[PDB]
Amino acid sequence: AMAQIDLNITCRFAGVFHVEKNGRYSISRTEAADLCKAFNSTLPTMAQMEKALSIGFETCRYGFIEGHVVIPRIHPNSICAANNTGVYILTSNTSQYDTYCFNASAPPEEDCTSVTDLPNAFDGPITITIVNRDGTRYVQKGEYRTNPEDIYPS
Repeated sequence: AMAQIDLNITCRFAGVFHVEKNGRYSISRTEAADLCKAFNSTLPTMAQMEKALSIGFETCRYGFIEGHVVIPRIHPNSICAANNTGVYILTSNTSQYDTYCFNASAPPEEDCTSVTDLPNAFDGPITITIVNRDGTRYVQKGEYRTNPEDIYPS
């Protein structure tokens, strides 16, 4: 396994945020749940994603929620789910995407407070870098993956 992981995280909108690993689609469904857990968060429900959308949350990236892979869209864009709007649900045959997460402690509105760590990561050997939208970035040593197939695929 690679000894470093980079995580780019968005601001939180009604608790919901987007996390992308390593600048490309690289998170499996099991990894997604674990990553959210390491942020003391959970995979958003569809209803939570609808609430975030209603206050301005959108991305141009597919990512896991509870039971689906989705992309939240407010403004139509020809290269983000083909000008569709809403919480767009994808069915394909591939496995890896980004993830969304929901934090119950976040405020109702948009919160761009710097995320300085993965508070619920555990001991391990990986240098994990968090990169916030404002460019503030932080490193820690640990692990968040609990599924050996995500770390050491057979």
